[PDB]
Amino acid sequence: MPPQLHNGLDFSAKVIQGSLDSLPQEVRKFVEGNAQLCQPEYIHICDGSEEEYGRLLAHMQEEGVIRKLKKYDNCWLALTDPRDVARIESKTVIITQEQRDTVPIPKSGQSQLGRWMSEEDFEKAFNARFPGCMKGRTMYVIPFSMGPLGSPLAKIGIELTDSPYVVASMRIMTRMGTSVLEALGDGEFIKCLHSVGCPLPLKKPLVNNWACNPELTLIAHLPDRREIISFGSGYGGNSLLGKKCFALRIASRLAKEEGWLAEHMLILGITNPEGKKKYLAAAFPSACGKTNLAMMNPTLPGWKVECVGDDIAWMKFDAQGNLRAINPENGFFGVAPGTSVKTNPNAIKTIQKNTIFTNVAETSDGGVYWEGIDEPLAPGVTITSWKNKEWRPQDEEPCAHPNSRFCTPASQCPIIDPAWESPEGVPIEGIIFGGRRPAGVPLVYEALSWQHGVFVGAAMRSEATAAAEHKGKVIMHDPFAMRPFFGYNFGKYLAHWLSMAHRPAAKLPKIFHVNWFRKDKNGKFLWPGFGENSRVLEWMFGRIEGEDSAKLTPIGYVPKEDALNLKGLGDVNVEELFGISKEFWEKEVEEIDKYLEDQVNADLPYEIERELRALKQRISQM
Ligand SMILES: [Mn+2]
Ligand code: NA
Repeated sequence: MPPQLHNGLDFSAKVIQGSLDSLPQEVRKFVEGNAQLCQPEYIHICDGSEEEYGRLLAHMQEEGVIRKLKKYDNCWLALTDPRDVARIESKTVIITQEQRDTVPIPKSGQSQLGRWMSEEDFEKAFNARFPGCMKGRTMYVIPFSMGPLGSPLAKIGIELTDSPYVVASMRIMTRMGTSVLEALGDGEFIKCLHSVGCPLPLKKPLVNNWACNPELTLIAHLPDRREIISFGSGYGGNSLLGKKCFALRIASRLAKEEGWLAEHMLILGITNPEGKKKYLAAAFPSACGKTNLAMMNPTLPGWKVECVGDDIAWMKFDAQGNLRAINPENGFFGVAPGTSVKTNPNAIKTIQKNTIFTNVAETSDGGVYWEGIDEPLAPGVTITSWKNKEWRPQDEEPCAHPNSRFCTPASQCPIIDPAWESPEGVPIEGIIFGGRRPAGVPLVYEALSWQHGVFVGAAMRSEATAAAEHKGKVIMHDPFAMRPFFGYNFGKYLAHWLSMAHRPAAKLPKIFHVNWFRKDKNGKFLWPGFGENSRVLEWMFGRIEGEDSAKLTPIGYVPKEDALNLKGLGDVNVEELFGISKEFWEKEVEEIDKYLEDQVNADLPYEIERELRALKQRISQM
């Protein structure tokens, strides 16, 4: 197709699967233009077949890139370079003409709400990375669909990558292959480009057979151009470009433009003993219990929880005013450590087959191991750590990396919701905010209004986790659990959320805030959690139904005395678990005030400032 005076623009002869001729016009140009830049040795157009999948895994195996886990059905283990183990927020940038479209201008001068880079600066960064980056490697072309095919809310992308690990994982986490290209036709697609940044011959040493370029790692988003461009990292959040990059950052901006929402929320369906089912969404920060909640095993008899998704929601008010949500993903990319029969039995049943593990320990009989797995091993069974060394319980360091993962098909979840792929989405009746707060924040409260509910989201704070580069357990702001993921100005995001109240016939969800992670004076968890969280969901259910089970406090509604079912617990310290201290909350509100003044400033909606003033006043009166 392409004109040329010589022979170095048409890449037809380097195609090892599929055809550039069979590709839609704009797809061909996208692939070929980037082939000209990156200079791959081969181009593989992914078809999404099981044959393609097994053969690629086998190839990675023979190359030492992955290992087969012999104990399980079609399960695999990758060990990364220790420099490439999580998201890096400081190297995650969005490109816009004006900085203020991307982040509010902070009064202090350092934004905690995203990272902006000028188009001039990015072009320099791009030219210093991508030319020739795929030399000696295969460029895989991944046609992928976010959302279930046929969904009005579904969006398709093309990811170019030089990483087989990215291909395999994208097969799990998205709908990918030939049928997606057929669905696309001559339509629009998000342009996604990824490279590990290690052209052959290697100029730097390879660590644990894991190609990466930590020094040059850059995860860039160009909303105007509809492009995502990621360099130097193979880790999930950095490399699986449909997930955080498209489904959150790109899509949140599109959402604001088009009147819907793209959120860091799980979706679950809960059924009560009276035969009633409601769908709930929940925004918790990374590694703060979303996956546990999404596929929870309720301890309360007659209650059932079913899973729609554990990470991302795309939501839109329909003509009927119902807030309808879909899961854009096709799998779960869940945190491994802490996963056990005790904490998450439904996950355990999911990850036994067709699952890729990254940075977990391996047992000598070909099984997986991590901190908190709560399964003893037979005598004689030994452990190889994520660092490919022999590991024993007394080794000081963990057998698995704290941010190690499973990447597993959603269809395999034993309690996957019957409607998890329904084109119309599911109706959300309650939205839950929450994070890790060791002190001051009660087990559960309910917002006083939509506007107060938006403030509660905006005010969210949670302990730092291992999901990114932030060390320790320092309590950080994480509004709407979206801090690492805003595709545009957080102030405008708040305004967008607030605008939902004025939408025709809108049936606004009840908004709650939970704290599973409150500790007492000597650092013990006040709440058993996991399956016991069904007791809090029960109370939320009744509140949505309009049950008179609430008591007014300065921070919102809490359960009345004896309103929460605590049967089979009994020892629970309800005094301090539900306690609200004037002193803590005076401190809390002043901290929120200063944060919003600094970080949001001229872009802070009046309604949010008003809620802040109201809360300060309610506290001053207690
Ligand atoms: Mn997440
Ligand atoms: Na490896």
